[PDB]
Amino acid sequence: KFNVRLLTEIAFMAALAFIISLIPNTVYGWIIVEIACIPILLLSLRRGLTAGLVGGLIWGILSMITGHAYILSLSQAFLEYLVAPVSLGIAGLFRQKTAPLKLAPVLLGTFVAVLLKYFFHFIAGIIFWSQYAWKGWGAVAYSLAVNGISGILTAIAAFVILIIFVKKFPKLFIHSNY
Ligand SMILES: CCCCCCCCCO[C@@H]1O[C@H](CO)[C@@H](O)[C@H](O)[C@H]1O
Ligand SMILES: CCCCCCCCCO[C@@H]1O[C@H](CO)[C@@H](O)[C@H](O)[C@H]1O
Ligand SMILES: CCCCCCCCCO[C@@H]1O[C@H](CO)[C@@H](O)[C@H](O)[C@H]1O
Ligand SMILES: Cc1ncc(Cc2csc(C=O)c2C)c(N)n1
Repeated sequence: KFNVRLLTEIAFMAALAFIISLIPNTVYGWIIVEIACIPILLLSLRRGLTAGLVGGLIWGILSMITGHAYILSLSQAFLEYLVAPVSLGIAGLFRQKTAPLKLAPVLLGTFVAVLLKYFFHFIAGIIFWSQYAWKGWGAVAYSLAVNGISGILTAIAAFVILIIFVKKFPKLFIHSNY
């Protein structure tokens, strides 16, 4: 019914995030453009918070069980491959249920959710990845740069794609019965 439709959409966007995560996205070392965020963001914005959290969760789990996650420790895996991708669901708080679709909430929702995801990577960068800190850099400054810049680039890409979607396919962002 409504729920079968909702569950299928969650599953498809999680599998799509995963499939897109296979596209090489490295800019320089762990500075990356995470375009794989976008189907979770779209899902969160169309179907709301809970749907998005769960899509994030399923994507994280696929990353791990398929071997495509970089795992250093249990707690680090939990932080970066469960919490971080789930955290994209916060975009669901900016869902629009009624037309016309406004651009500003799409962009606010995306910004806040990518920010929150890369805030957890930033925290992880400090805790788990400091042995890789560039010559002359403190851990915090190194994680801030790497994850600050990845966050920004990820949001740029998420904005380019979702802006195109808002202008050419606005109904993607408004769930409709019927
Ligand atoms: C499924 C819900 C949450 C549980 C997540 C389970 C995924 C655990 C996967 O572990 C990792 O798998 C890699 C190869 O599979 C190994 O190379 C790696 O050493 C190991 O750490
Ligand atoms: C609720 C589950 C959260 C995700 C599950 C994570 C399981 C992956 C655990 O990987 C292993 O953890 C050890 C540290 O404890 C590392 O020494 C080891 O290298 C690593 O391979
Ligand atoms: C030192 C040679 C390596 C490159 C030199 C320029 C980049 C060095 C990073 O500077 C950063 O500036 C902050 C205060 O200035 C510190 O809090 C931070 O820990 C530090 O890492
Ligand atoms: C310095 C630093 N290097 C690597 C990672 C790990 C990482 C960055 S983005 C991302 C998306 O999955 C992961 C696993 C980190 N947090 N900080």
